[PDB]
Amino acid sequence: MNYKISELMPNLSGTINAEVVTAYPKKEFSTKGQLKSLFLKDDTGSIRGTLWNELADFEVKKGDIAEVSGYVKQGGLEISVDNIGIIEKSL
Repeated sequence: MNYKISELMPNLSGTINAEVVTAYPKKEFSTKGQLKSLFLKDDTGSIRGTLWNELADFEVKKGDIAEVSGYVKQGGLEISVDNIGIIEKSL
Protein backbone atom coordinates (compact mmCIF):
# COMPACT_ATOMS: atom_id res chain seq x y z
CA MET A 1 0.00 0.00 0.00
CA ASN A 2 1.06 3.60 -0.42
CA TYR A 3 2.09 5.17 2.87
CA LYS A 4 1.48 8.50 4.51
CA ILE A 5 4.66 9.87 6.05
CA SER A 6 3.11 9.58 9.52
CA GLU A 7 2.72 5.83 8.98
CA LEU A 8 6.40 5.21 8.22
CA MET A 9 8.46 3.09 10.62
CA PRO A 10 12.19 2.27 10.82
CA ASN A 11 13.39 -0.71 8.76
CA LEU A 12 10.28 -0.34 6.62
CA SER A 13 10.33 -0.29 2.83
CA GLY A 14 7.50 1.47 1.07
CA THR A 15 6.31 4.24 -1.19
CA ILE A 16 5.01 7.70 -0.36
CA ASN A 17 3.52 10.36 -2.65
CA ALA A 18 4.89 13.63 -1.38
CA GLU A 19 5.63 17.25 -2.20
CA VAL A 20 9.27 18.26 -2.58
CA VAL A 21 9.50 21.16 -0.12
CA THR A 22 13.23 21.55 -0.60
CA ALA A 23 15.98 20.13 -2.77
CA TYR A 24 19.53 20.63 -1.50
CA PRO A 25 22.79 20.91 -3.47
CA LYS A 26 24.23 17.61 -4.69
CA LYS A 27 27.37 16.44 -2.88
CA GLU A 28 29.98 14.37 -4.71
CA PHE A 29 32.61 12.20 -3.08
CA SER A 30 34.73 9.05 -3.25
CA THR A 31 35.11 4.77 -6.29
CA LYS A 32 32.51 7.43 -7.01
CA GLY A 33 29.38 8.50 -5.15
CA GLN A 34 26.81 11.30 -4.95
CA LEU A 35 24.10 12.50 -2.60
CA LYS A 36 21.16 14.84 -3.13
CA SER A 37 18.91 15.45 -0.14
CA LEU A 38 15.22 16.30 -0.43
CA PHE A 39 12.75 17.44 2.19
CA LEU A 40 9.43 15.75 1.51
CA LYS A 41 6.00 16.52 2.91
CA ASP A 42 2.42 15.27 2.67
CA ASP A 43 -0.73 16.04 4.67
CA THR A 44 0.52 13.99 7.64
CA GLY A 45 4.14 15.00 8.08
CA SER A 46 7.58 15.54 6.61
CA ILE A 47 10.71 13.45 6.14
CA ARG A 48 14.18 13.73 4.62
CA GLY A 49 14.79 11.76 1.45
CA THR A 50 18.23 10.77 0.19
CA LEU A 51 18.95 10.33 -3.52
CA TRP A 52 22.16 8.38 -4.05
CA ASN A 53 24.61 8.17 -6.92
CA GLU A 54 22.78 8.43 -10.27
CA LEU A 55 19.46 9.35 -8.65
CA ALA A 56 21.24 12.41 -7.25
CA ASP A 57 20.96 13.80 -10.78
CA PHE A 58 17.25 13.05 -11.11
CA GLU A 59 15.42 16.17 -12.30
CA VAL A 60 13.30 17.23 -9.32
CA LYS A 61 12.08 20.72 -8.48
CA LYS A 62 10.55 22.31 -5.40
CA GLY A 63 6.79 21.97 -5.64
CA ASP A 64 6.91 18.70 -7.57
CA ILE A 65 4.78 15.90 -6.19
CA ALA A 66 6.82 12.73 -6.36
CA GLU A 67 6.32 9.01 -5.89
CA VAL A 68 9.24 8.00 -3.69
CA SER A 69 9.97 4.35 -2.95
CA GLY A 70 12.66 3.41 -0.48
CA TYR A 71 13.88 2.14 2.87
CA VAL A 72 13.09 4.05 6.06
CA LYS A 73 15.80 4.39 8.69
CA GLN A 74 16.77 6.60 11.62
CA GLY A 75 19.16 9.42 10.73
CA GLY A 76 14.60 11.37 13.14
CA LEU A 77 13.51 9.19 10.24
CA GLU A 78 14.75 9.39 6.67
CA ILE A 79 13.95 7.48 3.51
CA SER A 80 16.81 6.12 1.41
CA VAL A 81 15.41 6.37 -2.10
CA ASP A 82 15.37 3.27 -4.29
CA ASN A 83 13.17 4.82 -6.96
CA ILE A 84 11.57 8.18 -7.69
CA GLY A 85 9.10 9.43 -10.28
CA ILE A 86 7.18 12.65 -10.75
CA ILE A 87 3.43 12.40 -10.21
CA GLU A 88 2.60 16.06 -10.79
CA LYS A 89 5.07 18.76 -11.77
CA SER A 90 5.26 21.92 -9.68
CA LEU A 91 3.97 23.89 -12.65
